[PDB]
Amino acid sequence: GSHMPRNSKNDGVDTAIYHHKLRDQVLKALYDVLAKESEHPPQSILHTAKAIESEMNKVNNCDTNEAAYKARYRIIYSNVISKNNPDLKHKIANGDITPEFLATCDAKDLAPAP
Repeated sequence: GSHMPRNSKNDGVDTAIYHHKLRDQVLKALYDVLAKESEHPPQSILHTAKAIESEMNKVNNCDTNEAAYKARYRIIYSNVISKNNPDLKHKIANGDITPEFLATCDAKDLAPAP
């Protein structure tokens, strides 16, 4: 009996950019989570959420698996701030290895396309 308002009043983050469809939610969870955390040791929230929201959003966001997009991003968000997305869906396809090598070692034989 004393908490009727919301809670996102502490962060008070401005968000007017890619917010077009749901990128707002992305730049929001990325900013509000890494921001409120610490303002002295930020890894570069601005430069972080700006360079990440471009991958997990390639084409899986809404017209794909809104179910997975959310889980993947939201849940794995931890690994997102670290490296990237292990292809939440292709994982089973080739998660047994580290695709850190074949990343280009093989496609380098023929990267272009005559």
